[PDB]
Formats: sequence, C-alpha cells, structure tokens
Amino acid sequence: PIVQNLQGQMVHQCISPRTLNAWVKVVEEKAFSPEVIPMFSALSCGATPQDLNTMLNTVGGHQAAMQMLKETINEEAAEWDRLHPVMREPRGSDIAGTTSTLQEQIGWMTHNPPIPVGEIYKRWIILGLNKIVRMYSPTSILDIRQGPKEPFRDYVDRFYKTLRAEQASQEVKNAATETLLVQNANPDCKTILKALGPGATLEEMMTACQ
Amino acid sequence: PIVQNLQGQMVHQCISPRTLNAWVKVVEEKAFSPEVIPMFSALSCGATPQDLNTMLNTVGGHQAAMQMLKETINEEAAEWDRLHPVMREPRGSDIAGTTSTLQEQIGWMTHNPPIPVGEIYKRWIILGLNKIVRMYSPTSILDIRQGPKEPFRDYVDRFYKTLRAEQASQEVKNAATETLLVQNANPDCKTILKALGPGATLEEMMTACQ
Amino acid sequence: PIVQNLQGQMVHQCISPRTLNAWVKVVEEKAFSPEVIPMFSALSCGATPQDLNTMLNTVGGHQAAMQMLKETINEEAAEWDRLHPVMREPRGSDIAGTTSTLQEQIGWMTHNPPIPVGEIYKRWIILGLNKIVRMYSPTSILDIRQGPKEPFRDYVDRFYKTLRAEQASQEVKNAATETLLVQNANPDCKTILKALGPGATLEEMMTACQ
Amino acid sequence: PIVQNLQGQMVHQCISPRTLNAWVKVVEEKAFSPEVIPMFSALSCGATPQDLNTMLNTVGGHQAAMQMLKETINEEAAEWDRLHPVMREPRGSDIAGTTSTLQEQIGWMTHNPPIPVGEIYKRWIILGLNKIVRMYSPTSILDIRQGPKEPFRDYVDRFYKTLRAEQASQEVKNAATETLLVQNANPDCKTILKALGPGATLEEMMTACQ
Amino acid sequence: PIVQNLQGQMVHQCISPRTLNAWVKVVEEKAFSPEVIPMFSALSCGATPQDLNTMLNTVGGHQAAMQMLKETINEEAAEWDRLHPVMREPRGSDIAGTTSTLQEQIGWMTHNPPIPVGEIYKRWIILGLNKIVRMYSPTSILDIRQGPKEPFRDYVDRFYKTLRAEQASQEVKNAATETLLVQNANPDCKTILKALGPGATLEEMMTACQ
Amino acid sequence: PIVQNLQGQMVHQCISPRTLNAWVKVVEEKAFSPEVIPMFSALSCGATPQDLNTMLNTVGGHQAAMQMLKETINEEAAEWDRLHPVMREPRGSDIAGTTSTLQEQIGWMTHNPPIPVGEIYKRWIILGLNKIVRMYSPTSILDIRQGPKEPFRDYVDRFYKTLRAEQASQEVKNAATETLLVQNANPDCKTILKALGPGATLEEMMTACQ
Repeated sequence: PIVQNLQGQMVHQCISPRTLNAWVKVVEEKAFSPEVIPMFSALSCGATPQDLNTMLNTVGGHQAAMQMLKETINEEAAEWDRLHPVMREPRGSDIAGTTSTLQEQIGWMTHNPPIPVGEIYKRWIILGLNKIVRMYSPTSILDIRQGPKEPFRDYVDRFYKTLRAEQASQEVKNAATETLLVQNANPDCKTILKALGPGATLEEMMTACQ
Repeated sequence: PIVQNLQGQMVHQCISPRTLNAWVKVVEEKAFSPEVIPMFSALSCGATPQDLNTMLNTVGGHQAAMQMLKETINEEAAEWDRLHPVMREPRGSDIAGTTSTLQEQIGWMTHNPPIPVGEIYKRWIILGLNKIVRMYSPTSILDIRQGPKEPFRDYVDRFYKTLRAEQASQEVKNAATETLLVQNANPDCKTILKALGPGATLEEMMTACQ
Repeated sequence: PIVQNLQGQMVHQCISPRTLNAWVKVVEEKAFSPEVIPMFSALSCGATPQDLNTMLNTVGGHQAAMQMLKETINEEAAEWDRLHPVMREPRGSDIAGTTSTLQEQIGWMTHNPPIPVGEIYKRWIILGLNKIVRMYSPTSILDIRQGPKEPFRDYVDRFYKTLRAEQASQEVKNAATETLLVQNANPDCKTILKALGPGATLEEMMTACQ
Repeated sequence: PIVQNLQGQMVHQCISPRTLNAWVKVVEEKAFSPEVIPMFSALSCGATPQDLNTMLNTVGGHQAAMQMLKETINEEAAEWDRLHPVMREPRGSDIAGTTSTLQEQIGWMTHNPPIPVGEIYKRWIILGLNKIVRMYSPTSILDIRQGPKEPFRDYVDRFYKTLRAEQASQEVKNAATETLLVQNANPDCKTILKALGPGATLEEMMTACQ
Repeated sequence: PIVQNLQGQMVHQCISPRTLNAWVKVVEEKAFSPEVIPMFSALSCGATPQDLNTMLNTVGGHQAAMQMLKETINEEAAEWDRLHPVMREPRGSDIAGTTSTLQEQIGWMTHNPPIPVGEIYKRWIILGLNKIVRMYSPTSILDIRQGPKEPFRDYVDRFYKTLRAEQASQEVKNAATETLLVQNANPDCKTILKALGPGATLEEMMTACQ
Repeated sequence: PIVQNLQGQMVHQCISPRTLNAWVKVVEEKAFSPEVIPMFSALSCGATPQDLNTMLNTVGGHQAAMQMLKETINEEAAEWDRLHPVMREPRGSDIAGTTSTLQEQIGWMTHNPPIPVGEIYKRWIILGLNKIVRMYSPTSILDIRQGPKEPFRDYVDRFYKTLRAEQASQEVKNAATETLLVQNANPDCKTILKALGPGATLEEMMTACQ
C-alpha cells in the first residue's frame, strides 16, 4: 500500500506479511460475518489495486463467494466504462487491476489531482462483500424469539446480531424494528415493555427487564 | 491516528493491525469489565473519529451494548448541536464520524487552534462505555459478605472489585463504603476492626486481620 | 530485497526473518494449493534473484516439485539465452542466480533503464509453480457432483475450488463450465437452474437453489 | 512516554500495546512477587504521569493492592504539598496525574531544568508496590528450615527468596542473616558449616555441603 | 550485523533477539537437514565474525557437530595463514573471531576496499556445515526403493531428498542419477519408464507414471 | 542500551520489552546451562549498568545463584578499587550501577575517550556466570561413560556437552580430553579407535565408528 514518507510525499511500500496473515486468518475464522467488512476496510488502508487483488486471491476457501465478488467487480467496471467513455485515463479493467501495471497505478494515485483507483476498487469490493454477507445470513429476522428461560440480554444480542447480518449494516434502528423486538419477547418482559410506553430508549428497556 | 513524524509535523498514519487485534481480543475476553475503559483510552491515543468507528464496528458480539453506545453517541451529538447552533464548523454527526471524511477530520485535528474532534468523540464513547459497564454488574455491593473461612484479603478484593464495577470507577472510597466493608466482614474480623477504631486505613485493617 | 529509503535511492536490505518464516509456514501448511502462488508473489515483493533462491532452497519437503521447478527454470534460462545473443548483459544462469554475485544482481536491479532480473526470475518461478499446482490437483473436474442431500452452496464451493486447481487461475469459468455446473447439480436444483433460463448469474443460481 | 526522536528532540509518543500486554501478563501471572517492581521500572521508562495512571488502572484484579497504592500516593502527595508552599508550579495531585493535563505534564517533563513529575510519581508508586510486596510475603524468614533429604541448593533458594520478599529488596544478606542461615541447615550440613568457620562465603558453603 | 542507515554510511547494529530465536529454533527443530544451510546463510546476512560466533555458541545440543565445525574452521584458518605470507591485515585467528575485537572487525568490513572477514568466516562455517550435513544423512541412496503401493511422487520425494542430503547440494541431476531413479522403481512404473524412452524430463516421467 | 541514531550520535533508549522477555524466558527455561552466557552477551549489546541491573533483578528463581553473582560483583568492584586508588572517575560501586545515576553512566559511555562501564560490568557478570555454571554441573567428566549399545554420536554429544559445562567454555579439546574420550569408549569402538592411530581428528573417529 502507498504510505507517507519522511520527505513529505507518497511512496509505495510492499505489503506486509502481518497484514496478509491478519486478513487470511480473519476470513478463515470469522467466515463472512458483518464485522469482516470493517476489518477489510482497515487492513486495506491506502492500498493499491494490486494489493486488493493479492488480498482477495490469497483466500483459500469460499470460492463461490469469490466468484460472486468477481462478477460484481466486472459489473461495476462495466458500469464505470459506460459512465466514463473516452497519463492514460483508467478503464474498468485497469481499475480492477487486471489490465494495468503497478507503476501506472502508483502514478495515478500520486497524480495531482489524484485518481484513487484503489478507493474505487475498494468500494466495488465492499459492495460485493455486502451482497455476500447479506446472502450468508444464517437465519431470518422474523424467526428470532426469546426462549422460555432465555434472559433479555441474550435475546436482544441475538436479535441485533441477526438484524445486522440481514440488512448488512449495524445501524438497523427503526420503529418497525422496535415493534418486532417487543413482539417476539417473552410475555413477562412483553408486558413490561408494553407498559413502558412509546419513545423509550433501549437502555430503559434493558433496565426495566433486568 | 494522527502521529508526529521525525520532521516534526502531524500527519496521518494507517491504523495498525496489532492495535485492532489487541482491542478485539480485549473485548472478547474481558467481556465488559471496568478495566476495558482504560484499555480503550490507551489504544485510541491520537485516533480520529474514523479510527474510533473502525474500532467499534470491528467488535463481533455484544450487539446490544453497541446499540446502546450508538444511542448515547446520538444523544451527545444532539446536545452538542444544541449547544453550538449555526473550515466548516463540525456538527454533532461530523464529530461522530457519520457524515465526515478523513481529510476533513485531519484538517480539524491539524488546525490552529486544533478542534479535537477525536477527543470529543472519545469522551462520548467513554460515557457510553461507563454506562454499559455499570449495567453489566453481576451483583450489587450489598449482596457480598465474607464467608465463614474466607481470608480477609479475598473479601476485600471482591468488595472493591464490585464497588469499582458498580460506579464504573476505581476511586470510589467513602466513609459509608468503609462502614459497609466493616459491617459485612466476618464477626471476628468485625470485632478486630471495631477495636481498631475509626480513622484506620485499609492497610492497617488488612494487617490486623492477617 | 531492494527497497527505497528516505535519501531517495534504491538500496539493498537483508531478507527479514519474518518473511522467511511466513513462506516456510505457507509451504508446509498449504502444500501446493492454488493460493500459494499469490502468497509467493506477495512475500517476494522486489526480491533479487539471490533472495528468490533463498526462498526456494529453504523448503525442506516436496523435493519432486522443487526438481520440476529447477528443470523448468533451466529450460526458461536456455530459451532466454537463445533469444538474446551476446556492465555485462545478464545470461540465463546469471538471471537464475547461479552464476551471478549479489553485487551484480543489485546493479542489474537498480540501473536506468532497469534490468528486472528479479521480476524475470519471479515469472519463471511462477510458471514452474503453475505447472506444479496443475499437476498436484487431487481430482478431475468431471468427478464433482452434488450429493443427494448436499447443499448447492457446498457443491459450488467444491466445483470452483477444483476448477481453480486445474486451470491454475480464478478466471477459469466459461459457457461450457457453466453448462457443466448446471449439469452436475442434483435434479431438484437442476430443474430450478434450467427454469431460471440463460444469462443467469451465479448469484441468482445460489439464491434460487437455497 | 517522552522519547528522543531521530532528529534529536524530546517528543511525546503513544504507549504501545505490547508494553501494556506485557505489564498485564506480569501482574496477572506473578501476582505481586518481588521481581514485579524491576519490571515496572523497566516497562515504564520515560513515562509521563498519564501513562503511569493508565498502567496502574489497566490491572483487573488485586483491587486491594491498588487501593493501598492510592492511599500511599495520597499520603506522598500530601507530604509534597506540605513541603512546597505556594509555568505553574506542580502540586500533589498535578504530579499524581489526577488534576493535570497531558500538555502540562509534557511541558514540565521538557522544561529547562526539567521537573521530573514522572520520576516522582514513579517513586511514589514504587513505595506503594514495596509495601504491597512486603505485605504479600507468604511465609516469614524464621520458618525456612531444611528438610530431612532436601538438597542444600533448594533450601538456600527458598531461604533467599523468602528474605527477598520480606525486605522488598534482594541485597538483604547480613551477618545476622548468615547466622540464621547456618542455624536452620540440616545437622549434616550444619556440622560442616560450623567446621568451615566464619568468613566463608555462600559459594564455599554450597560447595562444601554438596 | 552491519547495515545501511539513512546517513548513507555503513554502521554496526546489534544482533536482534528475533534472529537469535529463529536460528536456535531452526537448529534445534530441523536437526541438520540440508535446508539449515540456506537458513544460516539468510539469517546471518551481513553478520560480523562476532555475530557468527554468537550464533554458533548459542546452540545448546549437537556438541560433536560444533566440535567438528571448530576443527574445520581451524583447518581453514591454518590454510589461510599459509596462503597469505606476512590497520593490521587479518590473520586466520582474526577471521575466526578469537583474536580480534569488534572495532577491528567493523573496520575490516568497512575498509576501502572492504576485506570481507564476515564472508570468509561464513564460507568456512558453510564448509563445516556441509560436512556435518553429509555425515548426518540417515540412509544411503542405494537403499531407497519404491514400495509395492507407494505413489511415484512419494518415491521421487524420498529419492531426491536423500540425494540432496548426500551431496549437501540441490544439484543432484545426472544421467546416472536418472538411471538410478528408474532402476529402483516398481516394475509397474519401470515398464512405463522404459516405454517412455531416454531423454525424457522429470515432468513427463511423473505424468506418465500417474 | 546506548545505540546510534540516524543523525550519527549515541543516545539512550529504554530497554525494549522484547529483550527482557527473551532474557527472562531463557533464564527460566534453560536454568544455568553453559549456552546462557552467549545469550546474555548478545542480549546485553551496548547496555548501560542500569540495564544490566534491570536484567539481573528481573530473574525470579535461583536466588542462591543471584547472591553468588552479587558477591562476585562486590569482590570484583573491591579489586577494581584497589587497582585504581582514588567528570568524576567511576569507582567500583558506580561501575556496578548501585551508586551511579543514569546521567553519569550515559556521560561515561559517550565520552571521548569512552569509559565503558557497561563493558567492565559485563565482564564481572560473565565471570560470576561462569562460576555459577561451573558449580551447577550435573555430572563430572570422569563419570561420562558410553552404554553397551548407545550410538557413538550420543556418546560424543554427552561427552562434549559435559566438558563444555565442566570448564564453562566450548574450547575444551585437549590431548587429555581425547585420551579420556578414547579411554571411556565401548570396547567395540575402543578397538577401532586404538587401531585408527594417534593424532586422528574427530571427524575420522566419527566416520570410522559410523
């Protein structure tokens, strides 16, 4: 990835074994849980398209997901080529890092103004990963219900984990979300939440059901 | 996080995978014990709101706590907007890192005088974490007493651990707290402490009951 | 390898023990899976031919594969010698790091215009590794068929992993490959895929068969 | 901690996760053995009071020890305030790191002449740690006596470890301690040591009694 | 070892603990398999004679091998003294690292032109290690015969591993080597090798014997 | 330890936790085997007396050995004081690091001409460690005997390991050493060794009995 040196300029540096190990271990252990995407966005700080290609190709399993990612990147490159018809300006395949040289990528990312091919490739990969995570949700939100003896903490944590997996975003707060949350609880906490009144925060609901 | 180079200028640095792994392991293994807050304040030395959001979103489980944290940050941002009506001035959401880009944050944190958006966001996150840790107390302070044969050392350890968890702070010393400690002590140690009289430090009580 | 310091010139630095340990661990663990080649291209970023020889000779086991690699490198060196009739210009063996000193390799890797002996040797080694990986595939692509109760997701995983093993590249799918994919599926999923019609993406096939 | 950069200036640096993990592991595993204090003085080299507070607060267990440490710090700060009647001059709490900011601490630590607030706070913490270590001695010195078949080396190891714990120092050997050491030895070794006469060092005693 | 700094000169650096740990672990775990020599030549890149002595004296076991290494080094030093009749010019014992100081070694390795005492010492140590590796071959190559149900790949693995051990070098290719390889195979593969015809490469033999 | 910065000057640096962890682990695991002294020499590269004291105090067990080391240090300091009757020149105590501040030590180790208190202190510590390792020898050299069927390799390994321990030095080859080596060999090997002829090298003996 491109970093900043002590002279004050952007100079390319090789990708480190630590970053590669971190990414491979994360993908192998956490599978495609929703928090992998922030991990991908953090490990790819200032990455060139070649670095992102290395990170994607290094993954051993989940080849169906990687094929979906490849198809999504191709679709995004086609859309970019349609929206941007014609140093040489980049094309979709050049941004994808399959028809361009590392030197050209570094020249683009250091140009004034910069042409962040790495950022665009990261956005395409992030769209692909969002689709993959949304497809790999283990269960639907409508089937999350508190057990007969399950504490409110466990039920709420499972409900919000599922709702993060489904919508592919942690920020899943909605009025219908709260209604579904209160509906699926056990009757003991259901009555308390019903009597708590509208507009209550999740903190107050957890305190009341503690 | 913004760091200082050998030249002597504040520049951005990519967030290291080592810090991310440390924070993830700490949250996974420490649950929400009161010692997590100093760890978060240490790992985030000089971080920007983007880095804080990365560190928060990378947490795997405990989604209810993250939702409470998000709601608390929203409340604090609303309060900040109310107290500050209207480079572009940072709004509550911009400080929270929802509608802000990296360049804007770095310009804010390198301005003269600096607008410490990172510090403000860290304060809001610290408030949310304090509330979460307080909520995560396994038992109240009034429910802990020394056992029939428990050494006074372990009893004081448990008492002060519970006291730290209850108030989400370590410095919770009070005359009422000392009276509670001597009240719940074993009858032999209670008699010894009563004979020792008021004004005795914790060290003297520990020495006497040895 | 050769890296750039703050003075502004390429300088040679010793190969770090971290890279060597990572490469040895990768070879010992993953055997010759198709993802070894991206790891080799990543760990050897800017490595002079001496470093490539160090990385190749450090591998303990799999001596047949290393002998095939040696023969392939010799053949490529002979072709290079034939195509290039005769600072001294490099030869095939000089590029292969057998009859060249470290100083000569540094000079070749740093002149203007550069003679990327490291990159040429890397391409030869990657060709040899492609041959090895293609030879080491456990199964043929015609032996992959979905089981009576195996999910379509796992069937696609196996199919595309084996396909990457054979062609030694991720870009291995084709129209005939898509026909093979739909033909080898279980009849229940085969009917759905047939009803989905031509032009269907892998995403739609995965969604429909669930 | 404040460290000297390559340009030759004393600049503030964030405290690395490795030091924090090392200190946490040392406290967690070694309890409060006498060797912890040298580890504390080595890990916290050049630290400002904020870093010392972070390193103290990060400890999870042993809350009674931390309470005693806080009491000792308060006593020493009161003494400092008494002895110093009144850039702004530091106070007891300012040195302790509770009513001071990072900028003020850095200014004090880098003023000419320096006001070593970090060193003074470290001395107070060392006093507290010495008190805790002395309190946490499992056994008294007089209770170390050689077994019927116990080797002399292990007996001397136990004796000197116990003596090290008590006086909160390693250089605790003395003529009275030498007499105590020769008193509790086994009669077979006791007669040999008595015949060896005064003036014999520990090496000669160990050699004679093997 | 000696490295290159940002000032552009050659200056000394202490041998890092990671290098020492890597060397000790490699030597202990891998015994004296032929891949140790590439590891030794990679870890000691640019090492001074004192660094080589530190790396050799740190090994715990295999003391007979270390004594043979010392004998070989002494013989080579005597030869060097014989071949060179007589800042002081180096002698055999100075390159051996027994009668030279670190300052003198650095002056030798940084003189104009450099007198690579480190490289000469490393060559002597490599000759000694080659002798030890040859002596540590578990079995003779003539006893390697393919099993009744052993795959030809595993037979080639064992054959070439043993042959590399015997010569302490990877260059074991020969017409007699190929004849010995084909003679020891099972008749089922021996007939196929005979039918393949002379002059075939190893890859063709592997593919035809599958 | 005092190291050289990029500007080209000697400045102090806090002892890194990696060095301390390595030193403590080695001392705890290997006990006082003769290979510890090279490790201590490597890890203490360029250290001040304060760093040497830090590394000595951090050792938890084996307090008898540490007391012997302290006695040896005191004796050497007394000898230094006698040999050198009285920036202030360093006395024995100041060299030992008990009565000298870090500023004085840095001023001493960076003066022109240098006064290497660290080197002298390391010499004293190495003398003490040699004495400790010599005392800690598990067995005598005369008791080293070959088993009836124990391979000659293991016999020579044990013999030279013990003889290295016996004299606290690896350079232990001698005429009497070889005489005892051939005297304690098994009769089957003794016949071959006797018929081999005087003056034979160790490699010839190993090959003859292999």
